Amino acid sequence: SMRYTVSNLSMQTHAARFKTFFNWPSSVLVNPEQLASAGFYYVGNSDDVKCFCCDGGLRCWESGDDPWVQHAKWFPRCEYLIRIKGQEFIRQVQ
Amino acid sequence: SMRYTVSNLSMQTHAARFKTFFNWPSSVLVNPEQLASAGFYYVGNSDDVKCFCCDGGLRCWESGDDPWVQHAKWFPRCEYLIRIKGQEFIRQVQA
Ligand SMILES: [Zn+2]
Ligand SMILES: [Zn+2]
Repeated sequence: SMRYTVSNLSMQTHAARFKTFFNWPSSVLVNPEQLASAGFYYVGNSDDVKCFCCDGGLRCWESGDDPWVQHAKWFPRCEYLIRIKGQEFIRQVQ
Repeated sequence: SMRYTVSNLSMQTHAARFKTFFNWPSSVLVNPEQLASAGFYYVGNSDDVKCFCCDGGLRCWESGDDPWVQHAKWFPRCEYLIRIKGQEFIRQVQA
């Protein structure tokens, strides 16, 4: 067996993730560009997103929700979140 | 936002983990019995499994893979692994 850190290899790029928000509702008010930058792609319902790396799923996004802060709130061990924001950032949010 | 994906905390029992392997691919030649015993549950994607305790992810399972040995190979600090098999076993595998 091999260790893996990335659940969805097909969603590793920003463009691949951002494309999934083509049919995302304008009533949500969290920006799909920022969601995509934070590792998330749209998977169903009104606003379900998953992280391509940790495979964590978040929904019921509130206006003013910060995609990176939510990622660190719920999924602090995510290796993508660590690579971009660093463990200091995560420790701060936790 | 709210999490909706499954938590490692729901996978603490052998039975709950075993249950996840209902659709485990026939082509993957490692038995769900030994996987569940070793702390792993199936995440529904391909042959990806995760440990309920250390959250380690393993894929690409090969014929004859011993899940306990693989757990010790890749995640030697896992507290579940330590509790069941011991550090003597883990050290043995690591060298
Ligand atoms: Zn993540
Ligand atoms: Zn483990």
